[PDB]
Amino acid sequence: FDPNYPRDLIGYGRHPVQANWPGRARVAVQFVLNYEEGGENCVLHGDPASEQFLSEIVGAAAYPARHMSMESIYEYGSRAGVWRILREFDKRGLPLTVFGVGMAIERHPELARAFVELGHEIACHGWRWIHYQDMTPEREAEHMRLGMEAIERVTGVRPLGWYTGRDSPNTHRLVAEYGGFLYDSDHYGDDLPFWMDVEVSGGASVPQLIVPYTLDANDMRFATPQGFNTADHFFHYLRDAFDVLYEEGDEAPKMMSIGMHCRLLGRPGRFRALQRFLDHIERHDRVWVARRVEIARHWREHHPY
Amino acid sequence: FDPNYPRDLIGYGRHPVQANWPGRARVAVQFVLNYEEGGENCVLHGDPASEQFLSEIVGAAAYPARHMSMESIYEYGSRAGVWRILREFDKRGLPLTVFGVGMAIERHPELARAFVELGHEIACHGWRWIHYQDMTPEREAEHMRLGMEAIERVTGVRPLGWYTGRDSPNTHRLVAEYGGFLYDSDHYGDDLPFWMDVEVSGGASVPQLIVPYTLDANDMRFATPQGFNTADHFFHYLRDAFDVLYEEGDEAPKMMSIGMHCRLLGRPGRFRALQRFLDHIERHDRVWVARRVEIARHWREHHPY
Amino acid sequence: FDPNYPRDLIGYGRHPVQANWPGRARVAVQFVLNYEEGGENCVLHGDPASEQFLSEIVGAAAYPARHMSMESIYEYGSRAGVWRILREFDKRGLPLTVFGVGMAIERHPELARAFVELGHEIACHGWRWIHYQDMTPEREAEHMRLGMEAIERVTGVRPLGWYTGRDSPNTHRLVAEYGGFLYDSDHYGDDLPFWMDVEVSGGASVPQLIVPYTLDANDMRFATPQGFNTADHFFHYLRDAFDVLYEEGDEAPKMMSIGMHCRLLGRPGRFRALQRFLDHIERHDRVWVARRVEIARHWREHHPY
Amino acid sequence: FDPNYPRDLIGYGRHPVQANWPGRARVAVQFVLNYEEGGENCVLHGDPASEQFLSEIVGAAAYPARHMSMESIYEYGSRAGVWRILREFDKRGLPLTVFGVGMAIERHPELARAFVELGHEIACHGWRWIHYQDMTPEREAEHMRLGMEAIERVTGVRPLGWYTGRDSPNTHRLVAEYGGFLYDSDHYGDDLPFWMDVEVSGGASVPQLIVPYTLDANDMRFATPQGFNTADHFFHYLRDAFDVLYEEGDEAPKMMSIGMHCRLLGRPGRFRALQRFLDHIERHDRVWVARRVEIARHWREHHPYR
Repeated sequence: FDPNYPRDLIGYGRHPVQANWPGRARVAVQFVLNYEEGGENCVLHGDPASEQFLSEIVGAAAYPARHMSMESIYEYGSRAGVWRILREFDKRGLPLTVFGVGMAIERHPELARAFVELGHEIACHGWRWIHYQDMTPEREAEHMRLGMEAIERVTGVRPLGWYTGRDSPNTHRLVAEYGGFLYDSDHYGDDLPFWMDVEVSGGASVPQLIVPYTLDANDMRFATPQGFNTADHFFHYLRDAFDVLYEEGDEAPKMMSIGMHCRLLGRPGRFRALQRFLDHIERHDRVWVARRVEIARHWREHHPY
Repeated sequence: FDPNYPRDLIGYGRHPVQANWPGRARVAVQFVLNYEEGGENCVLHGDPASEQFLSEIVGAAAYPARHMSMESIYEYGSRAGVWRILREFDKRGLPLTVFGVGMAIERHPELARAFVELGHEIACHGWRWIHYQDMTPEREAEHMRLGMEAIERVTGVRPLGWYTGRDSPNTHRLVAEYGGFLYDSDHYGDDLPFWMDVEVSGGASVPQLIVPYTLDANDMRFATPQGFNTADHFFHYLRDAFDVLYEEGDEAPKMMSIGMHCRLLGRPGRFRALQRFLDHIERHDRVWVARRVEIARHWREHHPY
Repeated sequence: FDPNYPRDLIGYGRHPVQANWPGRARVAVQFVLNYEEGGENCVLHGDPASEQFLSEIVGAAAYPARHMSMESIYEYGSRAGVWRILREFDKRGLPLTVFGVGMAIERHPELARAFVELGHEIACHGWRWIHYQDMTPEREAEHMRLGMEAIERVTGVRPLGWYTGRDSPNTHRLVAEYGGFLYDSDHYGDDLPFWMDVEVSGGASVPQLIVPYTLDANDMRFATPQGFNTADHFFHYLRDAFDVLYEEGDEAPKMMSIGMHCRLLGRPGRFRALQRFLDHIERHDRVWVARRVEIARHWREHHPY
Repeated sequence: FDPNYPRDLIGYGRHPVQANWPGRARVAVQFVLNYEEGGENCVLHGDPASEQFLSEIVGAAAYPARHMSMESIYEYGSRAGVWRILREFDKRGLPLTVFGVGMAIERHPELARAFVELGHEIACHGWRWIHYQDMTPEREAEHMRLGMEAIERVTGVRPLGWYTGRDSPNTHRLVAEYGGFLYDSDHYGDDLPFWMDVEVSGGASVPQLIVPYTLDANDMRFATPQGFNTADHFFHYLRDAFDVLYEEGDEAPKMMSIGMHCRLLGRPGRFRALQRFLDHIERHDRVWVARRVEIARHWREHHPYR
């Protein structure tokens, strides 16, 4: 049936490959710090309208003007929220991967360099934090270029991972064509990395490593209609996810992503969720807390194409 | 008043019939595993646009294009979530009924045969998982035929139950005209099976056994605006539902359905809900955990038309 | 400022009147059982489209046809949910008031008679359960006549209370012009009854006794965007509201309404909320559990215009 | 990059200034009682349509007519909810700042005077409680004048604080140009006050003290789609927010705002969240429960414009 169908619904099937994580880890835990603030929709950036998504104003209108509430909500993340998250990771000696938006990174260079100073990975989260669904591949390719160049120029580091989020039908192709990415995270389809065959211009295909991310174990759900009400909701969700995976780790260890946003989890009332979750996983043996790039390198070494 | 009114508001009235479940069960528990992944709206399938319903992106837009995030969200169900659910049932030696979308069944034939190998019932959930409200009866009838043929072709099993979900005003009639269905579950109107007089072409009626399903005791509510935040919310709902029914079962035993979706309850952070509920009901005497078709056979034997 | 302004923002001000409830009650608790099922938007009733409001499908579209899922969701209330609620009150020997839709009462006359048999009050909740905001007063007045007459024909009771819910700017005047009501509950503005001056024809005002109702302490919030997720959310809300009122009762006793819908609270998973709340208030001295009409008669005797 | 960019994404950076609150407070807690009821959208007030926002009917339509449910939900706040909140603060001997809507204040003058007699601050929350995003700055400046004048005529107090809420791209400039304000709270960008350079006419900027407010530690979230289901949700969110800040207060004390609405938190079912939170903060040493004007005066004295 439908031999040419361009989606893999089967994956590993019933019995996934043995991850063989370092330290016989039962689960690999991968915290993602999104840094988008300064790169979002804003007429100041030449966008037609103000930002609507992932704010304290759930269901916000877009205006062909500056929306000040929305701007200072985003400014919280870069002014305050980010530092609160970074302090907590530093105090615990734990790494994370920053999904850095290029324009955001240029607007706050001292913070961007603090990320590198703290030893965190920076992956490229696009030049702009905007919806790419309808953008032509020529323009999207231009932004990819601007995004990587911005990050490298400011931090001295060349990202090795890509994640747009609100991507287009072309983004996987554009990542493969640009090349040099050890992983692409625009995928919610599994609990382990795997390889995708990405069709490129000409119709032929090229292997790309996918390191799947998450939209459910993600503080973005504080700003969506179905959405954690309190720190303890997000904490219990993470805790439960971790417990399920950790118990599976005797048979077939998996990975877990945790999605974080400066302007969201950085709020003091939500931040307790991170503290509680870290305390939880610290009680467990055989947990690898890894940079995303470390999981990609591990996969490429142990589970080559 | 309104003698010809074609809805039964009254049902069993204040005193329902005695279920007389096997083993003098106080309640019959019927777990449903929806399998829709591969059958949803997608331009690959010839649909106008991408899927909007029952994902991690609540309030998602439809695009006349492939929506990648939506596709990998669905792929999660077929790749990973399904197996997590099937493992739990298997470990506990419990049966369930699959509401299998024909197209999805065809796209993952090894999994479809695994359902049968594991002893689960497969019912027909339509050829496509698309809204049928506005579809003409000619077109909807063709889909029913395609759905039934697909499932039997792949699994060797002819379904005996029908459930569309987002059905049309004609769907009951189409089930009746097709024939051979021991039960139809397009109904949220009671806590016990019952007989519906279904008007067929010509305007005469034919009895159809209804086994009612559920939109509240259903993990779909993780993806709706009013919607469980954590595993514990879904667990407590099911627990409470069961508890109320179990207490009623000293006087008038009822059934309870539980709706599950691979891409939703199969996520690790939701999955704890199922484990906690199974643990809860395991502690109770006089629980019949049944395949949907076993409940319909029971009713036909003990409560004939 | 604005001498002529026709809203009373002030009410009792800082020190309300002493309620002086029977038995020196600290709080008067008034349960409402809305009975709308069979009176909702349906093309079978000559309405343009299918019901959208207060269902298991939050955000439902309206169709110019029968919406089967919506119909059976409503049928659950008349078929099953109503009897579960009536059993609980009967078992505890407690009264409630029914807010009865005339058409729904006419479609289930045996149940309507059962409400009277069990000693509950029946108040008029309109001829139809539909939005009245945009209706002309000529048309609205006709519906009021039809609702009052339906209820009286079926049950033999002449309602002494009125509640539309989704009312119009004319409804209070219509209730005043109709005459013979002891109270109107189309108001969410206080914790005590109070008297409203309603303008009728001929430049005259007439007093109307308001007994305020509730949109927060109401199971309707299970079907609204901001929405109790579990039974315990609704119980805890009721519990808390009661506790706050009860503590105020040593200085200035108030009343509390609880809103219930057969198709919502009647579901097993929600129903625990009622049981738990009833157990809670049973532990408390000096609680008057009252028919609405009994509160109105008390007010008219002890706190006349 | 983008030298001219008119947003400060950086603020204090990684080490904020030492707040040095009175009493060596670890955290300054600032309760805000919004008073909008009687000032909201209503055809009686000359608006096109009925109110849709911050009610028990979430997702309400607007009607070019009176919407009675919406009117009585709003009247609960002025008839009942307000006195319940005020009783609680009175019993505990605690102050708050009222974000008072000019029109609402004029329609309940005894209550407005009660705010003053109870020792609370009144800040100006606009003449009208409506969306100002699309309003022209001539129109918006006229409302500012009317709001300030109404408050002052009714209560005798000249507000020293401004909060619109649903503001416009011009409101900071309108506040700067009006003069006499000690602070503006139309900002959600930090855990401490700070100074903003506000552009006025003639190519001149003037400094404006911001005392940031909150949209998350706010009972408005009982009336929004992502939104506390019970009293305990709001209490636990406030508790957690306070605990986090209180733990930071050993290195760098910050402030916390708590947003309250008469028609929301004043409901018995919600009100327990306030009581439980106050009980939590009562058990903690070194908490300054402040009027918003007191925090502004503090910053001006200890952290002058830099």
